[PDB]
Amino acid sequence: ERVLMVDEQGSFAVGGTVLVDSLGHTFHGDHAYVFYQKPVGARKYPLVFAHGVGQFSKTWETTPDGREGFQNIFLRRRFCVYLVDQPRRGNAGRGTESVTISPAFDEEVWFNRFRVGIWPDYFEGVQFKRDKETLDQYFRQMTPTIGTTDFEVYSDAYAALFDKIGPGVFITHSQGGPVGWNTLLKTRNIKAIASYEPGGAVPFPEGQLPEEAKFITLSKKMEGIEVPMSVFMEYTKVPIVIYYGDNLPETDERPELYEWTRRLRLMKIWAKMLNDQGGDVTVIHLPEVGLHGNTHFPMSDLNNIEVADLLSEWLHTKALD
Amino acid sequence: ERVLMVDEQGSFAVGGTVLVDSLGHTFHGDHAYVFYQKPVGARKYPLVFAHGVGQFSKTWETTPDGREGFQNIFLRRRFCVYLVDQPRRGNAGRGTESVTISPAFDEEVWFNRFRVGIWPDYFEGVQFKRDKETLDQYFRQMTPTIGTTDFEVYSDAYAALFDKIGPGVFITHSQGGPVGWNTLLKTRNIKAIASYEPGGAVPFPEGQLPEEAKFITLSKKMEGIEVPMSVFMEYTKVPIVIYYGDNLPETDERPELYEWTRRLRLMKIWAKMLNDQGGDVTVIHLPEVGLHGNTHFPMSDLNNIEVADLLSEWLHTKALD
Ligand SMILES: [Cl-]
Ligand SMILES: [Cl-]
Ligand SMILES: [Cl-]
Ligand SMILES: [Cl-]
Ligand SMILES: [Cl-]
Ligand SMILES: [Cl-]
Repeated sequence: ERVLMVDEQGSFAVGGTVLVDSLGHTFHGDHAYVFYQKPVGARKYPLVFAHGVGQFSKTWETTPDGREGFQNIFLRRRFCVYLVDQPRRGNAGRGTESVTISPAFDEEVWFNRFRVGIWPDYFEGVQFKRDKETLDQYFRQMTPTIGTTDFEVYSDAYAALFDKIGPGVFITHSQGGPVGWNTLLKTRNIKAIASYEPGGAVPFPEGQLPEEAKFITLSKKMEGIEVPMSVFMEYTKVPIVIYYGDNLPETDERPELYEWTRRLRLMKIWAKMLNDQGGDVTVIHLPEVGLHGNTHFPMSDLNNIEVADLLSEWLHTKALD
Repeated sequence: ERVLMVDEQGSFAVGGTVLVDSLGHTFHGDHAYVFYQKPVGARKYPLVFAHGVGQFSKTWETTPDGREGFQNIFLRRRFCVYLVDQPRRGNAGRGTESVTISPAFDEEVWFNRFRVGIWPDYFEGVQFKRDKETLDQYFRQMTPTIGTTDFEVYSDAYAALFDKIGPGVFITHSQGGPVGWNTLLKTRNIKAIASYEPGGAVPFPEGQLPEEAKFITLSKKMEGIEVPMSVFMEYTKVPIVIYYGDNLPETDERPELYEWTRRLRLMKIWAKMLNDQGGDVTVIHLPEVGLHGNTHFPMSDLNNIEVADLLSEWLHTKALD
């Protein structure tokens, strides 16, 4: 019986490039696609949401079991909400590269990687509905990259978006993490960043890469990267919060899950190093603040309203609401 | 200053299949993606919108020049609106086939095909904004098919959607036309079909294919198809309206545009044949009812509100509002 009072809504492509062939003909690609809604009585700073690998805006929309996601929850709380499909993903599938896409039979691997459970079993107490239809939805919210992964291309489009809409808050997920870290260096208009379970390319000062950053992922990439000191200092300039969920394993028997344990450890080190240089980085491991059973997608888990309340609280204390 | 009062909104995947490999592992693909909004005080029958080739739900969203589209207009008029990305398109990019995608330098050809003008010139009086940013948006609302064109796969997902949401009205565009014609044969829940500039696979009774249907398109497909008489009779059972815009050329010097002239002619023949068998098919050529300058996308043209009023009127006379 509640009602979302939408003052404005719409969609647009943002950013991208233009290829030009030998005849002067154009190809417009590599933009992001954005759908936005502005509530009546909107707060000063919009929220911009960025998904991770294999996913799209649906990350933040209806949950796989049919409940409201952050798109609806934050609109109801009077934030302008911008949902994005990054370059080469979903509705932004018009990339600039030639590419071959083939189905991969790794759905059961993703179940584990997302810490829903160890397939075929769900984790005890997991904040995820256990029926077949929910899982059907969960696998069908994946969509392929129509090209190669390129954080420069991705972050360029998000910078173009922040430049367009003005100062806002960037809410990211997983590989959205390093998209976020890159985008910060490209726009004045990011006021703050909240990231859910970031992974990849954590920036440390050259010569100060912590031992805990030197592990190489399953994706064959080193987790931490070295950046010049003046670039590292840019991450001290806005408030940052990072959230990790539950069922982080204690041993490395299954790297698909243990990588998340390593990431929690690493982000705490990263936060400490930035805070020692005057930053404002908070890392929250959800069970330690009373929320148990979260997966890699806390924004769509069964307790996602409680997850949203934590975010609203932080936004409030940073005067971003 | 107007406000859309949204009682419910959300998104889901619908339809699709499941591949199963030799090890019993799954691949869920070929679903459509749907975003829906239900207004306060919604009318009895939802509107379901289906795009054509190379496009996605954006067909019906914000126009390329930044004005409201049918998504907003019909929600404001108190219809539940379901916007769809059909299987293998956009957010529904998780298809079941291996495919190679490469950029094609045919943007200037599409400009002509859509009857905005003869590139580089706009048609005199065309209902399309003539600035660069508008055209940028127009090209970036294209997205590739992640697989092959298959009307069975497409129409199966739309049938699954109509089965899910109950009796509704199907609003289609271009190749959405034959998707519509196919979907009708697969669900009880289509109350009516409105189609903007349909093209392809127009069904006629076996042995009664009109001469005007026998032309082979640039896509190397015959425009009319032969179906059994009992199947042809299915198109008599719901009201159907078909709209064509302006700048239909009189001669065949440019097949990219003349195909639309042939289609207008053909749909009038099709309507006559169905109406003679008890159907209710109306074909409207927009200039002949006082709307001039429409392109192949009348729903997003400068006079799209007037285009919407025509549709609201028809819906009203068929008791579908
Ligand atoms: Cl991942
Ligand atoms: Cl359950
Ligand atoms: Cl594993
Ligand atoms: Cl076409
Ligand atoms: Cl103009
Ligand atoms: Cl031409």
